[PDB]
Amino acid sequence: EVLLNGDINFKEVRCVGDNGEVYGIISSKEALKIAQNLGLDLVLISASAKPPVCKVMDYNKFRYQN
Repeated sequence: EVLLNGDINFKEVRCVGDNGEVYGIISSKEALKIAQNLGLDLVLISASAKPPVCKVMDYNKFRYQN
């Protein structure tokens, strides 16, 4: 239901961490590189938002929040 990791393809995303960390507006490729280097997932929160909002977080935690 939720797009993750390599399935998130946008030229620009607003990338936020799980405790208020600001990464700014970066490519989905850059956001994925940050998530991978931090041992985390990239989770698409909103594609409707412009630019789309992604979080760098543990997907297992996202899944259980919902």
